Amino acid sequence: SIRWKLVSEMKAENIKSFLRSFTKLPHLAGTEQNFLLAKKIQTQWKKFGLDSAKLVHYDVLLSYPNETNANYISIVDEHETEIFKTSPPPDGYENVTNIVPPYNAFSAQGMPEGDLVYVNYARTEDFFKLEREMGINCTGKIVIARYGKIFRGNKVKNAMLAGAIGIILYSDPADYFAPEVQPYPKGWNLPGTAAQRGNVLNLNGAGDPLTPGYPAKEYTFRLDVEEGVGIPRIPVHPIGYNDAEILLRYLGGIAPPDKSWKGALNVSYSIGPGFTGSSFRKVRMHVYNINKITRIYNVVGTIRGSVEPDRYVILGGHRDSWVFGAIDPTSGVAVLQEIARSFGKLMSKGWRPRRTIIFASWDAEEFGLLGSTEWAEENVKILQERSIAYINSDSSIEGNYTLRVDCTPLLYQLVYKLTKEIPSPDDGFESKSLYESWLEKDPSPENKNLPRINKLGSGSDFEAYFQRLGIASGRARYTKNKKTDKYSSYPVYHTIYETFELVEKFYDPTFKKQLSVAQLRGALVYELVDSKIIPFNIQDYAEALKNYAASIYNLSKKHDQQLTDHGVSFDSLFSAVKNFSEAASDFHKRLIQVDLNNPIAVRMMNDQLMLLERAFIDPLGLPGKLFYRHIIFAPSSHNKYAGESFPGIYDAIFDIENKANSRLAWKEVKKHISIAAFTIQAAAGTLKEV
Amino acid sequence: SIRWKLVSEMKAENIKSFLRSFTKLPHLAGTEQNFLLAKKIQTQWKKFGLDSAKLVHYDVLLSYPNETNANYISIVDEHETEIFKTSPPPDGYENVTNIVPPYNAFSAQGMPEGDLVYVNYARTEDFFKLEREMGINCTGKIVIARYGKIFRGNKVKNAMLAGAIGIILYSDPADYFAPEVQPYPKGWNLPGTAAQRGNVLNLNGAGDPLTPGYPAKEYTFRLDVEEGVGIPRIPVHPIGYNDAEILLRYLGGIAPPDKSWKGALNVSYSIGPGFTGSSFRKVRMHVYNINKITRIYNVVGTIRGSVEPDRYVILGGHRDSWVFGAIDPTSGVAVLQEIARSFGKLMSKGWRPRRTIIFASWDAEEFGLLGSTEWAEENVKILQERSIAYINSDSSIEGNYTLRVDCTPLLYQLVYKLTKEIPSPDDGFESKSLYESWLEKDPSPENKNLPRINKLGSGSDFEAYFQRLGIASGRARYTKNKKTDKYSSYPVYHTIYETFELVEKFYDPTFKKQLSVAQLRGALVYELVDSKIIPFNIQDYAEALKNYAASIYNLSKKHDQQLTDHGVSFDSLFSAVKNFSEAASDFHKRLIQVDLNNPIAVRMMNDQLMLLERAFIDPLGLPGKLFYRHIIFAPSSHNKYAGESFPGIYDAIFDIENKANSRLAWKEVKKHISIAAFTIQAAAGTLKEV
Ligand SMILES: *[C@@H]1O[C@H](CO)[C@@H](O[C@@H]2O[C@H](CO)[C@@H](O)[C@H](O)[C@H]2NC(C)=O)[C@H](O)[C@H]1NC(C)=O
Ligand SMILES: *[C@@H]1O[C@H](CO)[C@@H](O[C@@H]2O[C@H](CO)[C@@H](O)[C@H](O)[C@H]2NC(C)=O)[C@H](O)[C@H]1NC(C)=O
Ligand SMILES: N[C@@H](CCP(=O)(O)C[C@@H](CCC(=O)O)C(=O)O)C(=O)O
Ligand SMILES: N[C@@H](CCP(=O)(O)C[C@@H](CCC(=O)O)C(=O)O)C(=O)O
Ligand SMILES: *[C@@H]1O[C@H](CO)[C@@H](O)[C@H](O)[C@H]1NC(C)=O
Ligand SMILES: *[C@@H]1O[C@H](CO)[C@@H](O)[C@H](O)[C@H]1NC(C)=O
Ligand SMILES: *[C@@H]1O[C@H](CO)[C@@H](O)[C@H](O)[C@H]1NC(C)=O
Ligand SMILES: *[C@@H]1O[C@H](CO)[C@@H](O)[C@H](O)[C@H]1NC(C)=O
Ligand SMILES: *[C@@H]1O[C@H](CO)[C@@H](O)[C@H](O)[C@H]1NC(C)=O
Ligand SMILES: *[C@@H]1O[C@H](CO)[C@@H](O)[C@H](O)[C@H]1NC(C)=O
Ligand SMILES: [Ca+2]
Ligand SMILES: [Ca+2]
Ligand SMILES: [Cl-]
Ligand SMILES: [Cl-]
Ligand SMILES: [Zn+2]
Ligand SMILES: [Zn+2]
Ligand SMILES: [Zn+2]
Ligand SMILES: [Zn+2]
Repeated sequence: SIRWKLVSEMKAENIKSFLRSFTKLPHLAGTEQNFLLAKKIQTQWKKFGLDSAKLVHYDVLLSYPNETNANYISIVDEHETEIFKTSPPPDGYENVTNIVPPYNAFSAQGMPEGDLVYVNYARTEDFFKLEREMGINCTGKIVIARYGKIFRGNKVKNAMLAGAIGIILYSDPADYFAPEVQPYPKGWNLPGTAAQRGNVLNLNGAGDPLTPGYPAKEYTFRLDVEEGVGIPRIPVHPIGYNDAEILLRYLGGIAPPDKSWKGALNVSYSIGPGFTGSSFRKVRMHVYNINKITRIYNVVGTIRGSVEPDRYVILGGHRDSWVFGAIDPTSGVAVLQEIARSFGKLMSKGWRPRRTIIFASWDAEEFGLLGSTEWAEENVKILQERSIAYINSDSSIEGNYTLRVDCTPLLYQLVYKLTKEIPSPDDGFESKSLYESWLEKDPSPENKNLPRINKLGSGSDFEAYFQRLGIASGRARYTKNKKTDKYSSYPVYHTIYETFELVEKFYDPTFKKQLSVAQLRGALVYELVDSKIIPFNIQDYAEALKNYAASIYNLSKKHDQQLTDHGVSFDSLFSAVKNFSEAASDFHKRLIQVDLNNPIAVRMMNDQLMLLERAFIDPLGLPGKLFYRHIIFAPSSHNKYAGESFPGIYDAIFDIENKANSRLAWKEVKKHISIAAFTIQAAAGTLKEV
Repeated sequence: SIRWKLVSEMKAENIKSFLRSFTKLPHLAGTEQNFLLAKKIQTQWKKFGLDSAKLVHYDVLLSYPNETNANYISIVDEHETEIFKTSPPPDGYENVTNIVPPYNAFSAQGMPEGDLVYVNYARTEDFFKLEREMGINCTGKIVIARYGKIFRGNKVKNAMLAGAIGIILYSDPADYFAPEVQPYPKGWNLPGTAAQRGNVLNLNGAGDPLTPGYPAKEYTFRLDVEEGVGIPRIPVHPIGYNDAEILLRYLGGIAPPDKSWKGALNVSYSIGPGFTGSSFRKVRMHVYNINKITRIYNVVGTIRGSVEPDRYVILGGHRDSWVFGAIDPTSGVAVLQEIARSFGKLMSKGWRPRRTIIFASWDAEEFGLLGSTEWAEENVKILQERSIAYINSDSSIEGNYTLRVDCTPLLYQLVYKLTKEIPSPDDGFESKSLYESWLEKDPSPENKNLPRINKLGSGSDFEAYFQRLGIASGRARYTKNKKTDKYSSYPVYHTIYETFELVEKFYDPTFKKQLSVAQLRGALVYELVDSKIIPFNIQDYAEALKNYAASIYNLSKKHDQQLTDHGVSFDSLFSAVKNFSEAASDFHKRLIQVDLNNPIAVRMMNDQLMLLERAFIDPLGLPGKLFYRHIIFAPSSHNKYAGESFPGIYDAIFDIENKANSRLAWKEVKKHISIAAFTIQAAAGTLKEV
């Protein structure tokens, strides 16, 4: 088959060669090297035989350290004397000059000074525990939080809400140092001198902070920088664990409340505020990063469909990194090139797809999904009426245990089908499929005989396509074993030590695991773009809605008396879900009857398949979040990396027992139950024959 | 042709018989008689042979007088003694019991007392003149305004902003008494005892006040009534001119400022506050209408398409009236029945349309477009992806001089084409077409060789379809001669005197003018639903955008120094308009080349024609107005009946010289210029081939 030709043409050695070629120098967004990498990708797509390959630019707010006013944290004594201050490229890269020092992009500027408080992971539950159980008031304090568990911008939002005047982020070995592995370069663990870069915005889907809603073109209106969406109002800076140990060692005050607050350093993990047993009197931060409008460049290419050129499947991945980014994103950049090359080989033998493929290399993803979101804002009118699906191509290889897939229920069946026809790259599975190894290693909690597929929140460039525009989206990559590996992300994430050599020595020396991910991403694009009937299954969406309705109802049971007292009922939601299940079953019964030789009959049913995900989009958005529009899924308000189901109801019920005004609070729950019931009923209505 | 069979089957005598049958009794929304009229329309559509005809209900907030606490206005002396108080069915209707007394639906309740001020038509410019030129402060006053010029809800919003505590509305003979015509029943003029009913909400497109965004179903969340959208916060009541003359006669204070403030009554038109020359000391209002959730019923029917059943042309008109409503809306109800009957006659000979026709009889239009807007909110997901156009069928006969058409530029060419093939009903034009008489009587200001077509604002049930959803819309009716007839609406508008006998004796005894309107509305539906290529012209939209851009730029010239000082430029708007004109020309050049025997080629271009109007819809809405989403048109903020072009820019520049903060004000102008330029460029992008 053509799909087998596409998959079998892809080669591990080619992914390895692309990865080495793209990882020799840092390629930070807005810098000359990441522009040169765009032009290189463009040249390659033209050689492969794509119909077009263009650079598409935007001018967006970025953030960088000031070379002549360096950031630091210090400890001062009562006489204002600095007692301590926080502070080469990896082997082989000694001549690389322009590695950006560690910083958190979009931190406020300032020099706050105060007592230090340790706040664990700075999650919502950690600040609840501090205030409600531990007697700690963070107002006016500098807080120190360990990285991990949730997106760092959520930590900063939480510290702002708790009244902190600054937040120090650090990498604790409990979370970034795998047991019995040596630090880089001898092993793949994080050294104590390395800090994790990353932005600390709270954009909620907005894209460029200065141009929410509209693409950042040269004529475009810009908000004043002080009103930029999502920009934090306190300083934020990241440090490695050698420096963190010095800051934590003499913290006094209360003992850590339980073992879940204690990391792995040889310190007490006492909470503060203040020091004991030391010259250590106050902590200071000094953070002076600069925000500036900077040009970014997406590469956008196409293969135009031969039958339905006005229908799109998008394969997009980011190219910008914090330093070399050999895993994030460049492993995905290398995969995207190998998929485009393979589609080019098909074209060289006369094939053309039924629908149009759009290939995209996004810029400034690490600064808030900026390039992919600005392009979605520019092209929203054609994208929302014509797109079948978005397949991401970020990091392919964050661990070497098994596959991880996150996607809409519409795509579950296609994912399972395609993984059965891709050889497993895993040791011990040499005559078995990827589906077989994935099922053995990560069975789904809700059905032991299927592999786990996760919900979509945010974290990568599919966000605007799925959460704002309602385009079916999916992602797949290799990952760690969650039952034995307790570290967050991977140890060297967003450090200088994400090098080609790390990937080849420690993650995937044969490049077979990366190859399996390229084969799956490419095969998904192929089936979505070439199949006469779009390969979605809406009965799988109906089953998912039944599970999500049971989950949100279960989370309401502990408030049963309040539900009765305030007249709150989930009956309309369960009725809408029942009606959707009936409509989805009836739709599939009619779909198998379609006359495949009648092009308008086929197109009308394909439009229903394409527009189903769109029915879940509410133009009014979610509360406070104009740009999260999907009623079934949104990024969690507590952790943008995680997807939450029925987000409007979930947020309305969360911590409701502590709301000041219970009558108002329960009316908000009733509002969002009503919106969810309407939206699912409306979606069911789009499937009806008459 | 089939179109000629549709048009020629329609008969004046049938429109007359329908109108007589629907106008014997009042048919106020939410009352038993208007439900009985729905079931009658349903029975008729089934007899005609429609595929379906269903009642679709919603429970929405309506407003009615309290039978046991009647409304009134009084004049009291300084001893609190009532000196004056404001206060049968038409001939032939003496036994009709349930005529609703005059009131303004959704008025606040209250009994304010104070000095009286005359505020002319209570337009924005009248309140500017009062405050800025005449030295009058309306704070704490009862104001009296004449009806006319603008929607009455705008008068009430303006009086609230000026600080009034109540507003009396009245019909001045200057505006509702045509010269040398006798009052009803001897002629068609307004008697001095009659008052005009009508709602006084400021909904801005929201629909039911309690359920903005979502259809008002039985499970639906409802706002608390005190938070209902658009509900005024002062009492409002309407009176006839015999009563108004008594209230105006002894007003003292300043003389009317110029003749444009003087109506036709034998009173001075002095402004107040206060009385002179009289026992007349203070005015009181007493208004106690009740707001209550009430069931309403739309009738929705279909003829399913034979080729593209998933594409819709909607023909909708309201059925509810204030009293008998023989003009508004029942002349349009009679027309809609005659069009449905004629389509049924086509079906009886074996015809079926290419696309689907949706017929709708809307309820509660007179209470804020409620039935049509709730149905749009219920069906938004299918409507926005599948609708070709909306054709209204409200009043057909508001005067007897010539045609009036209001529609999107997409429909100009079709309107002109069809009017050339409909016989003119006008005396003296017996061998000429309707186009010929319309052109002679109402030439367009921008092209003397075409009839005038107006922009769409609000005022009838097309509003949500066009302004919220971006579905091409049009309306047509017979109207008065504006160059000789200076009265607003028609004299008996919204009174008990809108009777069948009024229409037959004074407006259109032969029913030929009503017939010509039925023929045009039906022919528009037919061509939109049956033509292989949707009959829109996008180069006419390009020309319209050039005119609107020149108009908004011209309105900015008096601020030229401020444009320079604040760095405001219209360059991006003119560049987007140029790019749209090029894209529209290129689209039409490709459209004539389409292979008409290739169904997917045809469908792809029809999708571009259908989705063009949608490209102008911004889900973020206009400032303060979530439900007006069209960037090119919106109802005027000063008069919802009028359409305004580039509404976001217009409102940003309006009265800008009086804004407190000029830097902020000009930044808002720049924002809305940027949004308009983006939106037109995005719309141009939807026409591109690649
Ligand atoms: C699911 O579909 C059913 C059947 O159409 C809807 O049930 C109606 O519910 C209303 C109250 O909302 C009752 O007045 C009707 O009598 C019901 N008809 C039946 C049971 O045949 C139900 O409303 C739909 N669910 C939603 C959320 O729209
Ligand atoms: C209309 O189309 C033109 C041509 O594509 C656009 O012109 C570009 O304008 C930008 C500044 O916005 C310049 O950087 C380019 O050099 C222009 N290219 C030309 C003139 O070939 C113009 O931006 C479009 N208008 C809008 C509103 O998008
Ligand atoms: N592991 C995460 C993050 C991958 P990422 O590319 O590194 C994204 C980047 C920006 C996110 C944002 O601004 O919203 C960040 O998390 O710092 C995932 O896969 O989902
Ligand atoms: N002459 C006007 C009004 C016709 P209408 O049907 O009477 C509408 C009705 C309700 C309007 C509203 O609530 O927005 C009103 O104006 O009071 C027109 O044609 O456009
Ligand atoms: C960088 O810091 C130096 C020293 O404070 C300052 O003079 C300079 O203005 C800064 N650069 C920017 C772009 O703010
Ligand atoms: C938090 O501490 C600050 C100290 O300035 C104080 O204003 C506030 O009342 C305290 N709140 C709680 C819950 O202790
Ligand atoms: C890669 O897999 C090998 C073999 O199972 C294992 O020893 C190594 O730890 C894995 N690497 C990482 C980075 O997990
Ligand atoms: C009508 O007015 C009477 C007299 O004030 C009052 O008792 C009654 O409650 C009113 N009806 C409603 C529905 O408010
Ligand atoms: C309007 O009159 C009221 C009288 O109470 C007063 O509060 C306000 O200052 C006056 N404003 C103007 C512009 O005269
Ligand atoms: C109807 O037309 C006749 C003949 O021109 C005219 O005398 C009469 O005033 C018109 N009626 C109205 C209501 O305008
Ligand atoms: Ca933007
Ligand atoms: Ca509603
Ligand atoms: Cl990915
Ligand atoms: Cl109309
Ligand atoms: Zn990253
Ligand atoms: Zn990434
Ligand atoms: Zn009316
Ligand atoms: Zn009407």
